[PDB]
Amino acid sequence: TKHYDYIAIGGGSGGIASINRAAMYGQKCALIEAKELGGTCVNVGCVPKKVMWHAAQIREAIHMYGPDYGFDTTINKFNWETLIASRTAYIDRIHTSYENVLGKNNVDVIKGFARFVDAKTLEVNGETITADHILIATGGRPSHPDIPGVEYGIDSDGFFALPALPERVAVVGAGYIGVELGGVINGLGAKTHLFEMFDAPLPSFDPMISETLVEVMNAEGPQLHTNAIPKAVVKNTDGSLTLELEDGRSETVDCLIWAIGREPANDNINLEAAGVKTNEKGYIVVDKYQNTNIEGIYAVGDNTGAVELTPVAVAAGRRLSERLFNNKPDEHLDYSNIPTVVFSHPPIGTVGLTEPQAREQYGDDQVKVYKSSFTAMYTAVTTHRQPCRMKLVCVGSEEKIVGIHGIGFGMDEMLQGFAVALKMGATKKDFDNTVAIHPTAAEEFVTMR
Amino acid sequence: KHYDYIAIGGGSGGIASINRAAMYGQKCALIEAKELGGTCVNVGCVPKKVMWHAAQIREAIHMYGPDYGFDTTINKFNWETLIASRTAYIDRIHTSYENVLGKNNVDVIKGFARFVDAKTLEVNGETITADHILIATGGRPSHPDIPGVEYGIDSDGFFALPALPERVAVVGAGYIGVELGGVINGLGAKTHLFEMFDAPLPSFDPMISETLVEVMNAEGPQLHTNAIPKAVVKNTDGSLTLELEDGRSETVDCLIWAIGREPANDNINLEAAGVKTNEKGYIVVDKYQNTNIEGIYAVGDNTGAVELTPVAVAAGRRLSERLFNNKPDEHLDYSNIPTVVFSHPPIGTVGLTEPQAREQYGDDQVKVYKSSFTAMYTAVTTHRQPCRMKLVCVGSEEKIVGIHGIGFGMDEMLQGFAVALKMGATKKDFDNTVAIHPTAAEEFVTMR
Ligand SMILES: Cc1cc2nc3c(=O)[nH]c(=O)nc-3n(C[C@H](O)[C@H](O)[C@H](O)COP(=O)(O)OP(=O)(O)OC[C@H]3O[C@@H](n4cnc5c(N)ncnc54)[C@H](O)[C@@H]3O)c2cc1C
Ligand SMILES: Cc1cc2nc3c(=O)[nH]c(=O)nc-3n(C[C@H](O)[C@H](O)[C@H](O)COP(=O)(O)OP(=O)(O)OC[C@H]3O[C@@H](n4cnc5c(N)ncnc54)[C@H](O)[C@@H]3O)c2cc1C
Ligand SMILES: NC(=O)c1ccc[n+]([C@@H]2O[C@H](COP(=O)([O-])OP(=O)(O)OC[C@H]3O[C@@H](n4cnc5c(N)ncnc54)[C@H](O)[C@@H]3O)[C@@H](O)[C@H]2O)c1
Ligand SMILES: NC(=O)c1ccc[n+]([C@@H]2O[C@H](COP(=O)([O-])OP(=O)(O)OC[C@H]3O[C@@H](n4cnc5c(N)ncnc54)[C@H](O)[C@@H]3O)[C@@H](O)[C@H]2O)c1
Repeated sequence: TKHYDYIAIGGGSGGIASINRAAMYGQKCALIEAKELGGTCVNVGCVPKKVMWHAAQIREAIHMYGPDYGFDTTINKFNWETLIASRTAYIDRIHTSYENVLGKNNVDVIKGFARFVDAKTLEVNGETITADHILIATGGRPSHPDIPGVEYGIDSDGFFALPALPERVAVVGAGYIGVELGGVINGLGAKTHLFEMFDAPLPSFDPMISETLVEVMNAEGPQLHTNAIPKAVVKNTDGSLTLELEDGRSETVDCLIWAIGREPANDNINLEAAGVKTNEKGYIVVDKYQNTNIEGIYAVGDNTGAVELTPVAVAAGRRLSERLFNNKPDEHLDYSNIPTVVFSHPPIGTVGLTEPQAREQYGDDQVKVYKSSFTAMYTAVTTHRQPCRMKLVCVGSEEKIVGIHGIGFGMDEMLQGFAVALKMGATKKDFDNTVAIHPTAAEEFVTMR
Repeated sequence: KHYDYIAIGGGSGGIASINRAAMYGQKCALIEAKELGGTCVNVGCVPKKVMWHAAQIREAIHMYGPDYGFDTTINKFNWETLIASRTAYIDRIHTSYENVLGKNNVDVIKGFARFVDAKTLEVNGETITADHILIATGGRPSHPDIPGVEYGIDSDGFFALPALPERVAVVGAGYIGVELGGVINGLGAKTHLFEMFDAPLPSFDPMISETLVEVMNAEGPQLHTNAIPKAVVKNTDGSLTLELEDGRSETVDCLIWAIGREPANDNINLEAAGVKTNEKGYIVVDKYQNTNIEGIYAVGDNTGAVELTPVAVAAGRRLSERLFNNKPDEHLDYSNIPTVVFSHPPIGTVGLTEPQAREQYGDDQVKVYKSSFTAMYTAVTTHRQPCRMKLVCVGSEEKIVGIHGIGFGMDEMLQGFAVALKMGATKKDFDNTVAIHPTAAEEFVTMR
């Protein structure tokens, strides 16, 4: 058997962040990945989605806004194969960068699917390896509905494997992934329909965000269908698929994408053998320091049920290696006020409490909301004017800012800075005392009246 | 007629100060010779940004779209459509401005005002009088004193251009020169940029100058440093040949002076009010925007302070707070003002440059963090562009005194960081925040 100080199961965001930090303090480490390095983030998530988002932004420039700025252009050809080759080449160069860094840090990368032989032993490819500290960073995977014809839909992994852009696409589920892919496919030219079980897209976000998003979509696509509850998917005689809803609505398309949630990938690794406890949903239960109930086994990232975001798996994975191997016994991630950007059309940025949450937690007379609404300047000189709505949720006399939300051009790059100030306990007067930068969407948050 | 407060100038400073004064029950009049909005709405920040968004759309089509798979033909670029669309936007902004002043009960008087004495103004033959008078007259383009200077235009002339010239020389590679040069180059003209010093943006942090030289060497405009024009010859065919002191020469169709601005404080008879000006013609003001004469104040570009719209607005609303809302110490802190240059790519900077930080605190005390990466949007193209960022820290606590960057995203990311900088953030504050992925911005909280 080969023995290691630390082994990670999963070469995704959690797994790579922690192994490299531990390695960096002299721990002899092994990282085991069953598929490609970079996990979901690099291969079927964050990086390919944002290259697909920029491609959509380019077509809308050529085709929607360019006209009104005076450019008459013909798109002679949209070569999907060229987009997918540039996207894929870039991900192969990121794979090298990672192998390079794991290599300079002496981590042994093992490609195979690890299973637990007992609390301290893992078998991978018939070989048996052991360590004193094992990190399970297996992530998660797409959920699928138990309905007839479910097997005719693909999920977001199948989207990144698409050979061609289908002319008619239905995305079922309007959380992060359906809103983003719905925005992208729509923007790339396909007739898109977005179905959502509930009465609004992005149901859990602040109401101002969901409402603006409905407005924008009614005007530019995708075509939204709320209260949509999938009954079955019929494969038609000509090869198209008809989605049938419980209430009788139906829609016929060329490609159906299920974007209805992610389940955890914890089921096949023979956890029972190690005795690790998972909850009823199947996530590994961890405490505040990422520990499972078995001493020496940790878990970070999407398999734990925490907010499913790459930076969060990186910071909890990295702080776990600090705590364990660099003598900071209390290091641990603070899971509150974590910023998010949805790469929708237009992009959403949120950190903190939604206004509903603040009125529930603090009471109506304590909650003071500022709201600004304007037209993004990029769309203002065209016939496709688009709203930017922004909101600050404040509490108490001090007007301590407890929530910052915006939907508009600019939201993706503006939020980081404001979330550092939120972490610093900014009050509205702190925002008001900073000179604005003109002309930017950003400056609206420091001149809210 | 008698007023409590009159602003001379309906620009960024004049509008902000008067509407704030009107909120405290004062009787106000705004005087403006030309159009509401000043240099900012009319021939400044707003039409420049529309033009920047035009260049970006053309760069997207023409320079980056083929790598993402879009084979496009720009059949026609119609300059008249863009200008009509831009002009219409600006007429819309002017209607909002009238609307605000009117609801606030401000008298707007269209005319050019002149002092009769410290408390008296003549405008259109009328005499009006007040107890507090703000001079917010801003500045105008400077022009060199050389043979043929009248063949070149300045940034006002740029916004009045009937068509895009085929070949353009921008003389002056500071804020305006670098921003127009990058717009004109991105819109397809053969563009040259001339600067008398050895670097573009020579007072910015060195990392920003160095990175601009690099991208301009790759993508244009064609930069000529240590170049001082000697003369401009107009040719028989109507083109213009720019003659340099060092003998180098360039023949263009259009020349834009972007050599600096000068205060518009001269034909208003300051002498009768006794207000004093400095050697450069700017109105000398104190911390609270007071001139030497009691009852007369000045804000914005005509005082010599940093020429930005946020600054004239901020100083103007704080002056009304001081004067009309009993806040006697209210004033603008002119340190740590954020600035974005809408160059290609945009520059964002707030605080001390690394040279400045090292002089003031000593090498001994300064820690700098740096980041160079490729803009993700350009990474999949054959026109990959750098994105450089720098945090300047002092002390053991690593108090951040400077945040600088050049790259895609810099125009929108800087405002938040500048609040955190204004709150006294240390590098520990930046790194205790979770990153947003994937963004350019997450770089400022993950540097090591
Ligand atoms: C479409 C989509 C878009 C997204 N967009 C964003 C975004 O823009 N911003 C953001 O912050 N987040 C985004 N996310 C979420 C983000 O990608 C994940 O939260 C993040 O990748 C989670 O990291 P992780 O370490 O938990 O696991 P993962 O990155 O999923 O990787 C876990 C690894 O474990 C490996 N593994 C599993 N079992 C074994 C085994 N037994 N042996 C060996 N290897 C094994 C898997 O192959 C996998 O590579 C997106 C996700 C999706 C699906
Ligand atoms: C091309 C260009 C781009 C710029 N871009 C930016 C940018 O992106 N960001 C930024 O923040 N700043 C930018 N600026 C600078 C910004 O426009 C100015 O700093 C700001 O407008 C100055 O405010 P002000 O009130 O001092 O003067 P101004 O805005 O110049 O307004 C002064 C007004 O005074 C009026 N006036 C003058 N004399 C009289 C008189 N005697 N009687 C009556 N009316 C009179 C004038 O008609 C004018 O309207 C730019 C400037 C230029 C030239
Ligand atoms: N930019 C980002 O930060 C980003 C982007 C994409 C994904 N991610 C992460 O991955 C996570 C999982 O994303 P997701 O979108 O798959 O899950 P989700 O829960 O965010 O969205 C699922 C949506 O589909 C709806 N739905 C559920 N069952 C349905 C059904 N039977 N029929 C119709 N609609 C149904 C749900 O109401 C919900 O609105 C995200 O929550 C996020 O944490 C992050
Ligand atoms: N986005 C913004 O914030 C913004 C944008 C544009 C302008 N502004 C403001 O307006 C102010 C004035 O702008 P500006 O760009 O006209 O001037 P500037 O002072 O910024 O730059 C003038 C440049 O021309 C050079 N120069 C001077 N004489 C020269 C000559 N004879 N030949 C060749 N080169 C010569 C100078 O060295 C300098 O580099 C700026 O300081 C800025 O504050 C703000």
